[PDB]
Amino acid sequence: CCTAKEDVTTLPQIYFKNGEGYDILVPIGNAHNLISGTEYLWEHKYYNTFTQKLGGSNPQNCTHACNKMRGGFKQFNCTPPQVE
RNA sequence: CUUAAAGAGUCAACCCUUUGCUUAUCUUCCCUAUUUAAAUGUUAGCAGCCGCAUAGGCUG
Repeated sequence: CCTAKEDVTTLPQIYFKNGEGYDILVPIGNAHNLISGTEYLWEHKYYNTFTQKLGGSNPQNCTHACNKMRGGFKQFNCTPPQVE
């Protein structure tokens, strides 16, 4: 079941240095991080955070986690302090 | 060589109705203000006639 698939379409593509050259790099999301972050920051009540529902109004499209956890995946609120 | 690359959130709203804050009272008792000197810079730069002069002189 666990194999590979490659579609850089719609996928951010950034350069990152290899030390003496560059390496064009595609950042994709982590599945363990998303579901584990939702469960843990809900069960230890972390509230300086966001909520994002992946898929839109039909969350059966993206993944199976999307389809089940339709309440919304939780993202960290990475807002810095503001002066004055 | 930036999760780079890119995108209209628009829309509408009756908050509102009523009310008892009341009552009460010892601020009082005492006090060393004190002492001492130059109005000076000279002081007031004035009162009038001699003249066209608000130019220049005289008079005390």
